[PDB]
Amino acid sequence: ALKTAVHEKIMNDVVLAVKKNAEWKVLIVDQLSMRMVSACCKMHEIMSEGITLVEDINRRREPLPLLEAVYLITPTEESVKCLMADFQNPDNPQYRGAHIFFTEACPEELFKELCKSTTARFIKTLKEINIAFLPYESQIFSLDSPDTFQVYYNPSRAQGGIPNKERCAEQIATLCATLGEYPSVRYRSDFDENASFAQLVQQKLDAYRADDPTMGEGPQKDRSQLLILDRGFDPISPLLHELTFQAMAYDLLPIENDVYKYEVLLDEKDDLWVEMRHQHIAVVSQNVTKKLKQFADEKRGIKDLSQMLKKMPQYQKELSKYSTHLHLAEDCMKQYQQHVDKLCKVEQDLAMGTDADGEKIRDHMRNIVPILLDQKISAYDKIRIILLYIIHKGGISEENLAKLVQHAHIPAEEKWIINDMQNLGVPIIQDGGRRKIPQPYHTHNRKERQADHTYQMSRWTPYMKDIMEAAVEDKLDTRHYPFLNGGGKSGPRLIIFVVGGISYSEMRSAYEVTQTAKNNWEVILGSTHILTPEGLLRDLRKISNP
Repeated sequence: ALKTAVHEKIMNDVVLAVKKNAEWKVLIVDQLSMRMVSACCKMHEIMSEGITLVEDINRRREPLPLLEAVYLITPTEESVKCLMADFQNPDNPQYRGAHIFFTEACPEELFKELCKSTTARFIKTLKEINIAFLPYESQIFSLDSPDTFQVYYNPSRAQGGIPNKERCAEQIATLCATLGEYPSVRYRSDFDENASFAQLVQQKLDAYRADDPTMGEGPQKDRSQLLILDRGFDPISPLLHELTFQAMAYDLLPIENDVYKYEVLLDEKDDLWVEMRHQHIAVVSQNVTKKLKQFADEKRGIKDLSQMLKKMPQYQKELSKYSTHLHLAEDCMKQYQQHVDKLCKVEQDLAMGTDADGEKIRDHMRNIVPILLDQKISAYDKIRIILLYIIHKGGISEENLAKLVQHAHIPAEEKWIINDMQNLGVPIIQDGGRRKIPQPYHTHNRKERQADHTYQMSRWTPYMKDIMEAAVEDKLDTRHYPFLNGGGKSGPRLIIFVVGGISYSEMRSAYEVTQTAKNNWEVILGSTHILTPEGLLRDLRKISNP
Protein backbone atom coordinates (compact mmCIF):
# COMPACT_ATOMS: atom_id res chain seq x y z
CA ALA A 1 0.00 0.00 0.00
CA LEU A 2 3.20 2.07 -0.11
CA LYS A 3 1.18 5.04 -1.36
CA THR A 4 -0.84 5.13 1.89
CA ALA A 5 2.16 4.67 4.17
CA VAL A 6 3.38 7.92 2.60
CA HIS A 7 -0.06 9.46 2.85
CA GLU A 8 0.02 8.59 6.56
CA LYS A 9 3.36 10.31 7.13
CA ILE A 10 2.46 13.47 5.23
CA MET A 11 -1.07 13.90 6.64
CA ASN A 12 -0.40 12.98 10.26
CA ASP A 13 3.24 13.82 10.75
CA VAL A 14 3.26 17.04 8.76
CA VAL A 15 -0.09 18.66 7.99
CA LEU A 16 -2.11 17.43 11.01
CA ALA A 17 0.98 17.36 13.21
CA VAL A 18 1.27 21.14 12.92
CA LYS A 19 -2.44 21.92 13.33
CA LYS A 20 -3.07 23.28 16.84
CA ASN A 21 -6.01 25.37 15.70
CA ALA A 22 -7.84 26.83 12.69
CA GLU A 23 -5.28 29.49 11.68
CA TRP A 24 -4.56 29.52 7.93
CA LYS A 25 -1.10 28.25 6.92
CA VAL A 26 1.02 28.23 3.77
CA LEU A 27 2.77 25.07 2.52
CA ILE A 28 6.20 25.68 1.00
CA VAL A 29 7.64 22.85 -1.09
CA ASP A 30 10.36 22.34 -3.67
CA GLN A 31 10.30 20.61 -7.05
CA LEU A 32 10.97 17.16 -5.61
CA SER A 33 8.91 17.25 -2.41
CA MET A 34 5.95 18.49 -4.46
CA ARG A 35 6.19 15.52 -6.79
CA MET A 36 6.43 13.35 -3.71
CA VAL A 37 3.33 14.89 -2.10
CA SER A 38 1.28 14.82 -5.31
CA ALA A 39 1.53 11.06 -5.76
CA CYS A 40 0.07 10.12 -2.37
CA CYS A 41 -2.07 13.17 -1.63
CA LYS A 42 -4.92 14.79 -3.50
CA MET A 43 -4.70 18.57 -3.12
CA HIS A 44 -8.12 19.06 -1.54
CA GLU A 45 -6.89 16.88 1.37
CA ILE A 46 -4.12 19.21 2.53
CA MET A 47 -6.17 22.31 1.76
CA SER A 48 -9.02 21.07 3.97
CA GLU A 49 -6.72 20.81 6.99
CA GLY A 50 -5.49 24.37 7.44
CA ILE A 51 -3.22 24.78 4.44
CA THR A 52 -4.50 27.72 2.37
CA LEU A 53 -1.76 28.07 -0.27
CA VAL A 54 1.08 26.08 -1.86
CA GLU A 55 4.22 27.89 -3.04
CA ASP A 56 7.48 26.79 -4.63
CA ILE A 57 10.26 27.77 -2.26
CA ASN A 58 12.47 28.82 -5.18
CA ARG A 59 10.42 31.45 -7.02
CA ARG A 60 9.98 33.93 -4.12
CA ARG A 61 6.47 35.11 -3.30
CA GLU A 62 4.26 37.59 -1.45
CA PRO A 63 5.10 37.87 2.28
CA LEU A 64 2.45 36.59 4.69
CA PRO A 65 3.72 37.76 8.14
CA LEU A 66 0.41 36.74 9.64
CA LEU A 67 0.48 33.04 8.77
CA GLU A 68 2.90 30.36 9.86
CA ALA A 69 4.60 28.45 7.09
CA VAL A 70 5.09 24.73 6.72
CA TYR A 71 8.31 24.00 4.84
CA LEU A 72 8.28 20.51 3.43
CA ILE A 73 11.52 20.41 1.46
CA THR A 74 14.74 18.68 0.49
CA PRO A 75 17.63 19.84 2.74
CA THR A 76 19.42 21.20 -0.33
CA GLU A 77 21.85 24.08 -0.79
CA GLU A 78 19.16 25.94 -2.80
CA SER A 79 16.08 25.34 -0.66
CA VAL A 80 17.85 25.98 2.65
CA LYS A 81 19.12 29.30 1.28
CA CYS A 82 15.64 30.40 0.26
CA LEU A 83 14.51 29.26 3.72
CA MET A 84 17.03 31.37 5.61
CA ALA A 85 16.13 34.01 3.03
CA ASP A 86 12.45 34.18 3.96
CA PHE A 87 13.54 34.84 7.56
CA GLN A 88 16.78 36.47 6.48
CA ASN A 89 15.89 39.45 8.68
CA PRO A 90 13.14 40.44 11.18
CA ASP A 91 10.30 42.82 10.31
CA ASN A 92 10.42 41.26 6.84
CA PRO A 93 9.49 37.73 8.03
CA GLN A 94 8.19 36.10 4.88
CA TYR A 95 5.94 34.50 7.51
CA ARG A 96 5.36 34.59 11.28
CA GLY A 97 6.68 31.14 12.11
CA ALA A 98 8.28 28.19 10.40
CA HIS A 99 7.52 24.50 10.68
CA ILE A 100 10.35 22.78 8.84
CA PHE A 101 10.19 19.20 7.61
CA PHE A 102 13.23 17.90 5.78
CA THR A 103 12.55 15.26 3.15
CA GLU A 104 15.81 13.57 4.12
CA ALA A 105 18.81 13.89 6.41
CA CYS A 106 20.20 17.41 6.41
CA PRO A 107 23.93 17.91 5.78
CA GLU A 108 25.41 19.15 9.07
CA GLU A 109 27.08 21.80 6.92
CA LEU A 110 23.72 23.45 6.23
CA PHE A 111 22.30 22.46 9.60
CA LYS A 112 24.88 24.57 11.41
CA GLU A 113 24.41 27.44 8.97
CA LEU A 114 20.64 27.60 9.55
CA CYS A 115 20.76 27.10 13.34
CA LYS A 116 22.69 30.34 13.74
CA SER A 117 20.81 32.31 11.12
CA THR A 118 18.16 34.82 12.14
CA THR A 119 15.83 31.97 11.19
CA ALA A 120 16.41 30.02 14.39
CA ARG A 121 13.99 32.12 16.45
CA PHE A 122 11.10 31.51 14.04
CA ILE A 123 11.45 27.71 13.92
CA LYS A 124 8.49 26.17 15.72
CA THR A 125 9.02 22.65 14.37
CA LEU A 126 12.14 20.93 13.05
CA LYS A 127 12.07 17.34 11.89
CA GLU A 128 13.27 14.84 9.32
CA ILE A 129 10.34 12.91 7.87
CA ASN A 130 12.57 10.75 5.71
CA ILE A 131 10.76 10.25 2.41
CA ALA A 132 13.31 10.49 -0.39
CA PHE A 133 11.57 8.60 -3.22
CA LEU A 134 8.44 8.85 -5.36
CA PRO A 135 5.57 6.45 -4.54
CA TYR A 136 5.03 6.25 -8.29
CA GLU A 137 2.40 3.55 -7.81
CA SER A 138 1.13 1.46 -4.91
CA GLN A 139 3.96 -1.02 -5.54
CA ILE A 140 6.52 0.92 -7.52
CA PHE A 141 8.85 3.64 -6.29
CA SER A 142 11.33 5.85 -8.10
CA LEU A 143 14.37 7.81 -6.91
CA ASP A 144 14.04 10.00 -9.99
CA SER A 145 17.79 9.60 -10.35
CA PRO A 146 18.60 8.65 -13.97
CA ASP A 147 22.13 10.06 -13.72
CA THR A 148 22.94 7.03 -11.58
CA PHE A 149 22.83 5.01 -14.80
CA GLN A 150 25.80 7.05 -16.01
CA VAL A 151 27.46 6.55 -12.62
CA TYR A 152 27.04 2.79 -12.82
CA TYR A 153 27.77 2.36 -16.53
CA ASN A 154 30.13 5.10 -17.74
CA PRO A 155 33.70 4.46 -16.57
CA SER A 156 34.46 8.19 -16.75
CA ARG A 157 31.87 8.65 -14.00
CA ALA A 158 33.44 5.80 -11.97
CA GLN A 159 35.15 7.12 -8.83
CA GLY A 160 33.67 10.32 -7.50
CA GLY A 161 30.37 8.63 -8.20
CA ILE A 162 30.20 7.10 -4.73
CA PRO A 163 28.42 10.13 -3.26
CA ASN A 164 25.63 9.54 -5.79
CA LYS A 165 25.48 5.84 -5.00
CA GLU A 166 25.29 6.14 -1.22
CA ARG A 167 22.74 8.90 -1.70
CA CYS A 168 20.81 6.26 -3.65
CA ALA A 169 21.44 3.81 -0.82
CA GLU A 170 20.06 6.31 1.68
CA GLN A 171 16.92 6.97 -0.37
CA ILE A 172 16.33 3.21 -0.53
CA ALA A 173 16.70 3.03 3.25
CA THR A 174 14.06 5.75 3.71
CA LEU A 175 11.78 3.59 1.57
CA CYS A 176 12.21 0.62 3.92
CA ALA A 177 11.92 2.84 7.00
CA THR A 178 8.64 4.17 5.63
CA LEU A 179 7.41 0.60 5.33
CA GLY A 180 8.97 -0.29 8.67
CA GLU A 181 11.11 -3.02 7.12
CA TYR A 182 14.64 -4.23 7.90
CA PRO A 183 14.93 -6.88 5.12
CA SER A 184 17.86 -9.14 4.45
CA VAL A 185 19.86 -7.79 1.53
CA ARG A 186 20.69 -9.82 -1.57
CA TYR A 187 22.34 -8.84 -4.88
CA ARG A 188 23.10 -10.35 -8.30
CA SER A 189 26.73 -11.42 -8.01
CA ASP A 190 27.46 -11.52 -11.72
CA PHE A 191 27.85 -7.76 -11.95
CA ASP A 192 30.72 -7.03 -9.55
CA GLU A 193 29.59 -3.49 -8.76
CA ASN A 194 26.49 -4.82 -6.98
CA ALA A 195 28.04 -6.25 -3.81
CA SER A 196 29.55 -2.84 -3.18
CA PHE A 197 26.17 -1.13 -3.64
CA ALA A 198 24.51 -3.69 -1.38
CA GLN A 199 26.90 -2.83 1.45
CA LEU A 200 25.96 0.86 1.17
CA VAL A 201 22.27 0.00 1.34
CA GLN A 202 22.95 -2.24 4.36
CA GLN A 203 24.94 0.46 6.17
CA LYS A 204 22.24 3.03 5.55
CA LEU A 205 19.44 0.86 6.86
CA ASP A 206 21.63 -0.26 9.73
CA ALA A 207 21.83 3.35 10.86
CA TYR A 208 18.02 3.50 10.77
CA ARG A 209 17.29 0.47 12.93
CA ALA A 210 19.90 1.91 15.28
CA ASP A 211 17.43 4.73 15.98
CA ASP A 212 14.42 2.38 16.10
CA PRO A 213 14.41 -1.28 17.28
CA THR A 214 10.82 -1.77 16.08
CA MET A 215 11.83 -1.43 12.44
CA GLY A 216 11.31 -4.91 11.07
CA GLU A 217 9.24 -6.18 14.00
CA GLY A 218 8.78 -9.97 13.90
CA PRO A 219 5.33 -10.02 12.11
CA GLN A 220 6.63 -11.92 9.05
CA LYS A 221 8.76 -8.80 8.54
CA ASP A 222 11.73 -10.98 9.48
CA ARG A 223 11.38 -12.78 6.14
CA SER A 224 11.42 -9.61 4.03
CA GLN A 225 14.18 -9.44 1.43
CA LEU A 226 15.61 -6.50 -0.53
CA LEU A 227 17.13 -7.67 -3.83
CA ILE A 228 19.67 -5.47 -5.62
CA LEU A 229 19.66 -5.93 -9.39
CA ASP A 230 21.65 -4.25 -12.15
CA ARG A 231 20.10 -3.29 -15.47
CA GLY A 232 22.20 -5.83 -17.34
CA PHE A 233 20.33 -8.69 -15.60
CA ASP A 234 17.81 -8.51 -18.41
CA PRO A 235 18.48 -6.25 -21.41
CA ILE A 236 15.74 -7.80 -23.52
CA SER A 237 12.65 -6.68 -21.60
CA PRO A 238 13.31 -2.97 -21.55
CA LEU A 239 13.96 -3.04 -25.30
CA LEU A 240 10.70 -4.77 -26.29
CA HIS A 241 7.57 -3.25 -27.81
CA GLU A 242 5.16 -4.39 -25.07
CA LEU A 243 1.39 -4.51 -25.75
CA THR A 244 -0.22 -4.14 -22.32
CA PHE A 245 -2.00 -0.78 -22.07
CA GLN A 246 0.33 1.25 -19.87
CA ALA A 247 3.60 -0.20 -21.20
CA MET A 248 2.50 0.35 -24.79
CA ALA A 249 1.23 3.93 -24.34
CA TYR A 250 4.42 5.33 -22.79
CA ASP A 251 6.47 3.64 -25.50
CA LEU A 252 4.42 4.65 -28.52
CA LEU A 253 3.03 8.01 -27.46
CA PRO A 254 4.57 11.32 -26.28
CA ILE A 255 3.40 11.13 -22.66
CA GLU A 256 5.63 13.55 -20.75
CA ASN A 257 5.56 13.69 -16.93
CA ASP A 258 2.64 11.27 -17.29
CA VAL A 259 0.35 13.65 -19.17
CA TYR A 260 -1.47 12.41 -22.26
CA LYS A 261 -2.83 15.45 -24.05
CA TYR A 262 -5.79 15.06 -26.40
CA GLU A 263 -5.07 16.53 -21.74
CA VAL A 264 -4.91 14.06 -18.87
CA LEU A 265 -2.58 12.72 -16.21
CA LEU A 266 -2.35 8.94 -15.87
CA ASP A 267 -2.10 8.18 -12.14
CA GLU A 268 -3.55 5.74 -9.62
CA LYS A 269 -5.82 8.54 -8.41
CA ASP A 270 -7.73 7.83 -11.62
CA ASP A 271 -9.04 4.48 -10.32
CA LEU A 272 -9.95 3.63 -13.91
CA TRP A 273 -6.43 3.54 -15.35
CA VAL A 274 -5.64 1.30 -12.39
CA GLU A 275 -7.97 -1.27 -13.89
CA MET A 276 -6.90 -0.85 -17.53
CA ARG A 277 -3.17 -0.16 -16.97
CA HIS A 278 -2.07 -3.79 -17.32
CA GLN A 279 -4.76 -4.90 -19.74
CA HIS A 280 -3.66 -6.10 -23.17
CA ILE A 281 -4.52 -3.55 -25.86
CA ALA A 282 -6.40 -6.33 -27.64
CA VAL A 283 -9.10 -6.07 -24.98
CA VAL A 284 -9.10 -2.53 -23.58
CA SER A 285 -11.87 -1.25 -25.88
CA GLN A 286 -13.74 -4.56 -25.69
CA ASN A 287 -13.86 -4.58 -21.90
CA VAL A 288 -14.87 -0.92 -21.76
CA THR A 289 -18.20 -2.05 -23.16
CA LYS A 290 -18.33 -5.46 -21.49
CA LYS A 291 -18.69 -3.37 -18.34
CA LEU A 292 -20.49 -0.31 -19.73
CA LYS A 293 -23.09 -2.79 -20.96
CA GLN A 294 -22.93 -4.23 -17.44
CA PHE A 295 -23.95 -0.75 -16.29
CA ALA A 296 -26.65 -0.08 -18.89
CA ASP A 297 -28.00 -3.42 -17.67
CA GLU A 298 -28.02 -3.05 -13.87
CA LYS A 299 -30.18 0.02 -14.49
CA ARG A 300 -33.18 -2.09 -15.53
CA GLY A 301 -41.71 -9.76 -30.94
CA ILE A 302 -42.17 -6.23 -29.59
CA LYS A 303 -39.39 -4.39 -27.76
CA ASP A 304 -40.10 -1.31 -25.59
CA LEU A 305 -37.27 1.26 -25.67
CA SER A 306 -38.70 3.59 -23.00
CA GLN A 307 -36.38 3.21 -20.00
CA MET A 308 -33.31 3.21 -22.25
CA LEU A 309 -34.47 6.66 -23.34
CA LYS A 310 -35.30 7.88 -19.85
CA LYS A 311 -31.82 6.73 -18.89
CA MET A 312 -29.62 7.70 -21.84
CA PRO A 313 -28.40 10.83 -20.04
CA GLN A 314 -26.90 8.83 -17.19
CA TYR A 315 -25.47 6.49 -19.82
CA GLN A 316 -23.78 9.22 -21.86
CA LYS A 317 -22.25 10.26 -18.54
CA GLU A 318 -20.50 6.91 -18.18
CA LEU A 319 -19.46 6.54 -21.83
CA SER A 320 -17.74 9.85 -21.12
CA LYS A 321 -15.90 8.43 -18.11
CA TYR A 322 -13.89 6.46 -20.69
CA SER A 323 -13.66 9.18 -23.36
CA THR A 324 -9.98 10.09 -22.98
CA HIS A 325 -8.81 6.55 -22.21
CA LEU A 326 -10.43 5.19 -25.36
CA HIS A 327 -8.67 8.07 -27.10
CA LEU A 328 -5.49 6.54 -25.66
CA ALA A 329 -6.08 2.92 -26.73
CA GLU A 330 -7.12 4.24 -30.15
CA ASP A 331 -3.87 6.18 -30.43
CA CYS A 332 -1.84 3.08 -29.56
CA MET A 333 -3.67 1.00 -32.18
CA LYS A 334 -3.29 3.44 -35.06
CA GLN A 335 0.40 3.51 -34.14
CA TYR A 336 0.44 -0.31 -34.04
CA GLN A 337 -1.27 -1.13 -37.35
CA GLN A 338 1.07 1.49 -38.80
CA HIS A 339 4.48 -0.12 -38.17
CA VAL A 340 4.60 -1.85 -34.76
CA ASP A 341 2.97 -5.14 -35.79
CA LYS A 342 5.93 -5.96 -38.02
CA LEU A 343 8.42 -5.02 -35.32
CA CYS A 344 6.83 -7.27 -32.71
CA LYS A 345 7.03 -10.37 -34.87
CA VAL A 346 10.80 -9.98 -35.20
CA GLU A 347 11.30 -8.82 -31.62
CA GLN A 348 9.35 -11.78 -30.20
CA ASP A 349 11.38 -14.26 -32.28
CA LEU A 350 14.65 -12.62 -31.19
CA ALA A 351 13.71 -12.29 -27.50
CA MET A 352 12.31 -15.81 -27.23
CA GLY A 353 14.76 -17.51 -29.53
CA THR A 354 11.80 -19.52 -30.87
CA ASP A 355 9.01 -18.77 -33.35
CA ALA A 356 5.33 -18.67 -32.44
CA ASP A 357 5.25 -22.44 -33.03
CA GLY A 358 7.97 -23.22 -30.49
CA GLU A 359 10.73 -23.81 -33.03
CA LYS A 360 14.23 -22.40 -32.73
CA ILE A 361 14.72 -19.51 -35.13
CA ARG A 362 17.00 -19.37 -38.19
CA ASP A 363 17.39 -17.23 -41.33
CA HIS A 364 17.44 -14.14 -39.12
CA MET A 365 18.29 -11.60 -41.82
CA ARG A 366 15.31 -12.68 -43.90
CA ASN A 367 13.23 -10.52 -41.53
CA ILE A 368 15.84 -8.11 -40.14
CA VAL A 369 17.10 -6.65 -43.41
CA PRO A 370 13.65 -5.63 -44.73
CA ILE A 371 13.08 -3.59 -41.56
CA LEU A 372 16.59 -2.12 -41.58
CA LEU A 373 16.28 -1.10 -45.24
CA ASP A 374 12.85 0.48 -44.60
CA GLN A 375 13.45 4.22 -44.72
CA LYS A 376 10.12 4.99 -43.02
CA ILE A 377 11.06 3.09 -39.84
CA SER A 378 12.95 5.12 -37.22
CA ALA A 379 16.58 4.51 -36.35
CA TYR A 380 15.66 3.78 -32.76
CA ASP A 381 13.34 0.95 -33.78
CA LYS A 382 16.16 -0.45 -35.90
CA ILE A 383 18.57 -0.10 -33.01
CA ARG A 384 16.20 -2.04 -30.74
CA ILE A 385 16.08 -4.84 -33.35
CA ILE A 386 19.89 -4.73 -33.83
CA LEU A 387 20.45 -5.08 -30.06
CA LEU A 388 17.87 -7.83 -29.68
CA TYR A 389 19.65 -9.69 -32.47
CA ILE A 390 23.09 -9.06 -30.96
CA ILE A 391 21.79 -10.29 -27.61
CA HIS A 392 20.14 -13.33 -29.21
CA LYS A 393 23.40 -14.31 -30.98
CA GLY A 394 25.43 -13.64 -27.85
CA GLY A 395 27.75 -11.10 -29.42
CA ILE A 396 28.69 -10.15 -32.95
CA SER A 397 31.90 -9.48 -34.89
CA GLU A 398 32.90 -5.87 -35.56
CA GLU A 399 32.50 -6.72 -39.24
CA ASN A 400 28.77 -7.50 -39.06
CA LEU A 401 27.98 -4.83 -36.50
CA ALA A 402 29.39 -2.63 -39.23
CA LYS A 403 27.26 -4.16 -42.00
CA LEU A 404 24.06 -3.94 -39.95
CA VAL A 405 24.67 -0.29 -39.05
CA GLN A 406 25.25 0.26 -42.78
CA HIS A 407 21.93 -1.20 -43.93
CA ALA A 408 19.95 0.62 -41.24
CA HIS A 409 21.58 3.92 -42.15
CA ILE A 410 22.11 4.62 -38.47
CA PRO A 411 23.89 7.93 -37.80
CA ALA A 412 27.40 7.60 -36.34
CA GLU A 413 26.18 9.51 -33.31
CA GLU A 414 23.64 6.80 -32.47
CA LYS A 415 25.91 3.94 -33.57
CA TRP A 416 27.74 3.89 -30.23
CA ILE A 417 24.48 3.15 -28.43
CA ILE A 418 24.82 -0.48 -29.54
CA ASN A 419 28.44 -0.71 -28.47
CA ASP A 420 27.79 0.98 -25.13
CA MET A 421 25.13 -1.59 -24.16
CA GLN A 422 28.30 -3.56 -23.40
CA ASN A 423 29.09 -1.50 -20.31
CA LEU A 424 26.20 -3.27 -18.60
CA GLY A 425 27.65 -6.72 -19.03
CA VAL A 426 25.82 -7.69 -22.20
CA PRO A 427 27.92 -9.51 -24.83
CA ILE A 428 27.71 -7.56 -28.09
CA ILE A 429 31.23 -7.67 -29.57
CA GLN A 430 31.96 -11.37 -30.29
CA ASP A 431 35.40 -12.72 -29.26
CA GLY A 432 36.26 -9.70 -27.13
CA GLY A 433 39.40 -11.69 -26.39
CA ARG A 434 38.04 -12.08 -22.85
CA ARG A 435 35.74 -14.65 -21.22
CA LYS A 436 32.13 -15.87 -21.68
CA ILE A 437 29.46 -13.49 -20.40
CA PRO A 438 26.45 -15.40 -19.05
CA GLN A 439 23.00 -14.55 -20.34
CA PRO A 440 20.66 -15.65 -17.46
CA TYR A 441 17.75 -13.85 -19.13
CA HIS A 442 17.58 -16.09 -22.20
CA THR A 443 14.64 -18.50 -22.27
CA HIS A 444 16.79 -21.59 -22.94
CA ASN A 445 18.49 -20.83 -19.59
CA ARG A 446 15.30 -20.23 -17.62
CA LYS A 447 12.61 -22.48 -16.14
CA GLU A 448 10.13 -23.88 -18.66
CA ARG A 449 6.93 -21.94 -19.28
CA GLN A 450 3.90 -22.99 -21.34
CA ALA A 451 4.39 -22.32 -25.05
CA ASP A 452 0.69 -21.56 -25.46
CA HIS A 453 0.35 -17.80 -25.61
CA THR A 454 -2.92 -15.90 -26.00
CA TYR A 455 -1.21 -13.49 -28.40
CA GLN A 456 1.68 -14.39 -30.68
CA MET A 457 3.02 -10.84 -30.42
CA SER A 458 3.28 -11.18 -26.63
CA ARG A 459 5.06 -14.45 -25.74
CA TRP A 460 7.93 -12.94 -23.80
CA THR A 461 7.96 -12.97 -20.03
CA PRO A 462 10.33 -10.65 -18.16
CA TYR A 463 13.19 -12.49 -16.47
CA MET A 464 12.23 -10.23 -13.53
CA LYS A 465 9.11 -12.34 -12.95
CA ASP A 466 11.15 -15.57 -12.73
CA ILE A 467 13.18 -13.91 -10.00
CA MET A 468 10.10 -12.60 -8.17
CA GLU A 469 8.38 -16.00 -8.21
CA ALA A 470 11.48 -17.88 -7.10
CA ALA A 471 12.21 -15.47 -4.24
CA VAL A 472 8.60 -15.64 -3.07
CA GLU A 473 9.07 -19.41 -2.66
CA ASP A 474 12.55 -19.34 -1.13
CA LYS A 475 13.91 -20.74 -4.39
CA LEU A 476 16.12 -17.88 -5.61
CA ASP A 477 19.55 -19.41 -6.16
CA THR A 478 21.95 -17.96 -3.61
CA ARG A 479 24.83 -18.81 -5.90
CA HIS A 480 23.65 -16.03 -8.20
CA TYR A 481 21.64 -13.91 -5.76
CA PRO A 482 23.59 -14.15 -2.46
CA PHE A 483 22.96 -12.43 0.87
CA LEU A 484 25.84 -10.09 1.66
CA ASN A 485 25.57 -11.27 5.26
CA GLY A 486 25.29 -14.93 4.31
CA GLY A 487 22.30 -16.97 5.44
CA GLY A 488 18.70 -16.52 4.33
CA LYS A 489 -0.93 -6.44 8.62
CA SER A 490 2.12 -8.39 7.47
CA GLY A 491 4.27 -9.44 4.53
CA PRO A 492 6.84 -10.63 4.08
CA ARG A 493 7.73 -8.04 1.48
CA LEU A 494 10.03 -8.61 -1.49
CA ILE A 495 11.66 -5.26 -2.29
CA ILE A 496 13.41 -5.32 -5.62
CA PHE A 497 15.55 -2.41 -6.66
CA VAL A 498 17.18 -2.11 -10.04
CA VAL A 499 19.95 0.41 -10.49
CA GLY A 500 19.51 1.51 -14.08
CA GLY A 501 15.74 1.69 -14.40
CA ILE A 502 12.67 -0.55 -14.57
CA SER A 503 10.40 -1.05 -17.60
CA TYR A 504 6.62 -0.84 -17.43
CA SER A 505 6.47 -4.59 -18.14
CA GLU A 506 8.51 -5.33 -15.03
CA MET A 507 6.31 -3.01 -12.96
CA ARG A 508 3.38 -5.01 -14.37
CA SER A 509 5.15 -8.22 -13.21
CA ALA A 510 5.34 -6.87 -9.65
CA TYR A 511 1.55 -6.79 -9.55
CA GLU A 512 1.14 -10.15 -11.28
CA VAL A 513 3.34 -12.07 -8.81
CA THR A 514 1.83 -10.25 -5.85
CA GLN A 515 -1.85 -10.88 -6.68
CA THR A 516 -1.23 -14.50 -7.62
CA ALA A 517 1.90 -16.35 -6.56
CA LYS A 518 1.23 -15.47 -2.95
CA ASN A 519 1.87 -16.62 0.60
CA ASN A 520 0.98 -13.13 1.82
CA TRP A 521 4.06 -11.82 0.00
CA GLU A 522 4.06 -8.31 -1.39
CA VAL A 523 6.46 -7.39 -4.15
CA ILE A 524 7.60 -3.77 -4.22
CA LEU A 525 9.74 -2.84 -7.22
CA GLY A 526 11.83 0.30 -7.24
CA SER A 527 14.54 1.80 -9.40
CA THR A 528 16.78 4.75 -10.08
CA HIS A 529 14.16 5.80 -12.66
CA ILE A 530 11.31 4.65 -14.90
CA LEU A 531 12.42 3.26 -18.28
CA THR A 532 10.97 3.59 -21.77
CA PRO A 533 12.55 1.59 -24.59
CA GLU A 534 13.77 4.79 -26.22
CA GLY A 535 14.50 6.14 -22.75
CA LEU A 536 16.93 3.27 -22.27
CA LEU A 537 18.43 3.95 -25.69
CA ARG A 538 18.85 7.57 -24.61
CA ASP A 539 20.63 6.41 -21.47
CA LEU A 540 23.09 4.29 -23.45
CA ARG A 541 23.47 7.45 -25.50
CA LYS A 542 24.79 9.64 -22.67
CA ILE A 543 27.89 7.55 -22.06
CA SER A 544 29.47 8.67 -25.34
CA ASN A 545 27.71 11.89 -26.27
CA PRO A 546 29.60 14.94 -24.82
